[PDB]
Amino acid sequence: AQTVPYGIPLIKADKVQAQGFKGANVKVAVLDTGIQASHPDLNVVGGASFVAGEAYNTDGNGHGTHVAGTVAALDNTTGVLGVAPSVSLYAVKVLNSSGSGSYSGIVSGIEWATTNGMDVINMSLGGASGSTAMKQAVDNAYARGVVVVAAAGNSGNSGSTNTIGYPAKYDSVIAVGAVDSNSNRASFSSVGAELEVMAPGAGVYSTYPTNTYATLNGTXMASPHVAGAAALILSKHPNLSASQVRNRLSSTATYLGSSFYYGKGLINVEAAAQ
Repeated sequence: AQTVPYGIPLIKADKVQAQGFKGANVKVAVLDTGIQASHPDLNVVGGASFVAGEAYNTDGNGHGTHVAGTVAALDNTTGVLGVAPSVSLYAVKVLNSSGSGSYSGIVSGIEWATTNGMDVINMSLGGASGSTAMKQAVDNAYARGVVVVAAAGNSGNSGSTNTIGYPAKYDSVIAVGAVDSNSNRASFSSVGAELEVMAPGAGVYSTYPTNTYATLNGTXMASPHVAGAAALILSKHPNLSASQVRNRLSSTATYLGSSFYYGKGLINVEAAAQ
C-alpha cells in the first residue's frame, strides 16, 4: 500500500535508510506555501507564517505539501515514502496560496529558521533578482551551520545564458537542477555556472492537499531530494559542519555531462554518507 517514488532509489536514499539512517532528530524547515499538517502521511512539528491571513499548517496551494512529502513522507503502509522519513518537519509559510511571496516575507522565514536552530532549509522558490537582505540572510544561516538548498529555476537554457534564480545563485546556497527517471536533464531545468547538483524533478509523486497524492514537475521537486539527503548524512554523521555535508553531496555526485547543464551531477546519498 505504500508507493516508493522513483526518486528514492535513484539517489540511493533507500540504501541509506536500509542502514537505519532516516533523518531522526534532524530539523528541516520547508520555506514554502505552508503544509497541510493534517495529511495522514506527514508529521509537522511546528512552523511559522509570514503571509497575511494564513496559518502555517494550512496549504491552499498544494506546492508546500508536495515538497514536504518528498523530504519526509512517513515510512508506513500508506501514501509515499520521503527521503528522510524520521526528520523533524517544520512548515515556514512564506509564499501565498498563489505560490508567490515577498522578499521581506522570505527573509523573515530564513531568519526564523536560523534563530530556531534548523539544520536544513529548503527553498523551492526563486526570483529573477536578489537583494542584499536575502543574501545576508542565507550567508548568515550558512555561516551558522545551516545547510541551505534552493531550486535552480525552470527557465531552461538559452544558448549560453545563465538562468539560475535567486536565492539559488548565492554561493552559500546549493542550487539544484532537475533530471527525470532516466537520469536525463529535464528540459525546463535552469542552467548556469552556479548550478551545483541534480536530483529527480520531473514526474515526482508526493503528498498533495486534502489527504491525497499528486504528480508535479519542477526544480521545486528536485530541491527537497537534496534537503532530505542532507538530513540523511547528518543523522549518520552528527559531527559534520554544513560545508562538509555540502561538499560530500557534490564530490560524490554521478557525472552526467557539462557542469553548466548538470553541475557536479546527480546526487548519490549512499556514496555521500559513507
